[PDB]
Amino acid sequence: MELWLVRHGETLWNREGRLLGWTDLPMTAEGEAQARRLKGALPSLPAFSSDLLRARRTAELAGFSPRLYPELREIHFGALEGALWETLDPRYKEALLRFQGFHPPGGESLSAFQERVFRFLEGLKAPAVLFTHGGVVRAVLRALGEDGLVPPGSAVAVDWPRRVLVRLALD
Ligand SMILES: [Cl-]
Ligand SMILES: [Cl-]
Ligand SMILES: [Cl-]
Repeated sequence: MELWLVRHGETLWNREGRLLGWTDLPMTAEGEAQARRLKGALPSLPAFSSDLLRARRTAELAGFSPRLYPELREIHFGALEGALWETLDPRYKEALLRFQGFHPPGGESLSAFQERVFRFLEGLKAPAVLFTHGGVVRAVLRALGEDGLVPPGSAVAVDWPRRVLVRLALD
């Protein structure tokens, strides 16, 4: 089934290289600009969005009025929230690079995160635009056997759960 996934515009922690999960940070001005650029580029489909500020504000600026769902949130990094990528212990770095066996103290395991996400996608009964986070888009792209890193404010359309349709980036 056709689905459009949107990664929210950038926040400060993106340029700072800090893990951003359930920490509810706002986007930067550039993030807001990235969200506006999406207007007129996404299809007119029912919209759903993470309840975190940066996501639904991206939804708003993109010209949508999405229903909110916590299930579309980024992974909960637990004690690793706000942690600089550079300083992460090898085990966490590798876990995130290889996207496997990630168990952050006080947070969500990558396994639990994927089940939440894939379970939400399975519940969808019709094509829709999903305003979410980098880790969610990444989970979906990798599961479809592809590189999961896309630019903030960019989008991807897939035919879940068979293949990737298009990657839309607006410079
Ligand atoms: Cl379809
Ligand atoms: Cl895991
Ligand atoms: Cl299938």
